[PDB]
Parts: sequence; C-alpha cells; structure tokens
Amino acid sequence: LPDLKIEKLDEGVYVHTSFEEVNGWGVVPKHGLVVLVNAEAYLIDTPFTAKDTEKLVTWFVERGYKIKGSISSHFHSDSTGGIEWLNSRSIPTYASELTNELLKKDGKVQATNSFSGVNYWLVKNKIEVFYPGPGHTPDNVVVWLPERKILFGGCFIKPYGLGNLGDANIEAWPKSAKLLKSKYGKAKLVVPSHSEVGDASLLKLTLEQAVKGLNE
Ligand SMILES: O=C(O)/C(=N\C(=O)[C@@H](CS)CCc1ccccc1)c1ccc(Cn2cnnn2)s1
Ligand SMILES: [Zn+2]
Ligand SMILES: [Zn+2]
Repeated sequence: LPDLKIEKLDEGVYVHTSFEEVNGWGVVPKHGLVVLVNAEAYLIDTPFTAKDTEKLVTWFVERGYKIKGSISSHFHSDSTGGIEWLNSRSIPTYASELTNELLKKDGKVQATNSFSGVNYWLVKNKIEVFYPGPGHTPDNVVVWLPERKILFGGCFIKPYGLGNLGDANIEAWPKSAKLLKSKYGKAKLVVPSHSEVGDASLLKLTLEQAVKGLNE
C-alpha cells in the first residue's frame, strides 16, 4: 500500500521500509537500513523489488552518497530482491556463503561477494555481520553497528510470533537466539525486519518465541 519510506533512525543511520500484503498475514512492513560511513552508503537488506531498490539508491545518490555496497541478511526476496539490480549497476553486493548457495539452489541471482564464519566485518570496526545459527532460515545473519550500538536483526527477530516457518529450523532457533542475546545484550536499538524497532528486550522476546515454537 504505502510507498517505500526512508527515515532517519540515528546519526548516519536510516531505516528504509516497504509494505506488502502477505496472504494469511495482512499488511506487513519490511525494514532494512542504510548506514553511512564518511560519504559512502551501505544497504543493510535490499528492498523487495528492483524499482524500490533503484528508488532507495537514487535517494542517497541525490544527496551526494556513493553506494559502496549492500549486504543481505538471508536468502528470501525481501532481503535479496535488489541484488539483481545492484549487480546490474556494478554496485558491490554481499551475502554469506550459505545465503548464496540457497539463492543458487533457488535459481536466483547471487551476491557478487560472499563470506562465512561467525563474524565478518563488512567495514572494519564499523559494520559487522554475525551468524547466530539457523532460525527463521538456515542462513540468517544479523548486522551490528558498534558506534551507535544498533543491531539489525532481520527476519530472525520475532518478538510477538515466529511468522512463516516454511524454511525455519525450529529445533535450532532457541540455541541461535540464546547465542544472539548473549552477544548483543549491549544493543541500544534492535531493528527487526517485520516489526517496530525496539531495545535489547527484543532479543529476549525472540528467545521466548523460539522456545515456545520448539515445544508445539
Ligand atoms: O516469516 C517471515 O519473516 C515473514 N514472511 C515472509 O515469508 C516474507 C519473507 S521472510 C515474505 C513477504 C514479505 C515481503 C516483503 C515485505 C514484507 C513481507 C512474515 C510473515 C508475517 C509476519 C508477521 N509476524 C511474525 N510472526 N507473527 N506475525 S513476518
Ligand atoms: Zn525470510
Ligand atoms: Zn522477511
């Protein structure tokens, strides 16, 4: 329904939000971020379509920022929908080796650059990628911004419900959420993909929801 919106969240950090009607769920927002590092912009999750990705990129370009790259938190289209367009514009794209393999298995275009491991610095000491383990999907990773203490949790952060479990790993999620909460209790802001920004308590709520889902 509403168009893509881009609003400031904190210094050098913007939240981009698109909306989608999802069968069985109603209107659902999709939040991603744009992080600025000295005159350059990094996309944390791409929008869902090539046209929303062009819009997002153009909004920062028109303000003098060069798009240095994008990182997708997991393989579903709401995080990677923009990789094809970014690659066509020769803008560096990034995703974990697991994410690219899922994209490949899925007949989707892959990120141009990959990484693996528990932690990976997209930008040394400024934009870190952390893999807590399987949860919402097998490959989901989060993005941490040290200065502002902002954690982009993506589709892993599910404080009020787990959402679509089609590619989830219900067995592993609680372990994954425990590790994530231990790691980022220091977060001032946690930005979920599908719900409002919150504080570190969202890590606890996600652990609870995951625990709850393993039972039933
Ligand atoms: O599981 C999910 O993360 C998500 N579903 C999807 O399949 C999503 C990819 S992860 C595709 C739909 C989509 C695409 C663009 C923008 C918003 C939603 C959600 C469905 C409904 C949600 C709301 N909420 C979560 N737990 N209870 N309800 S989140
Ligand atoms: Zn997903
Ligand atoms: Zn999602």
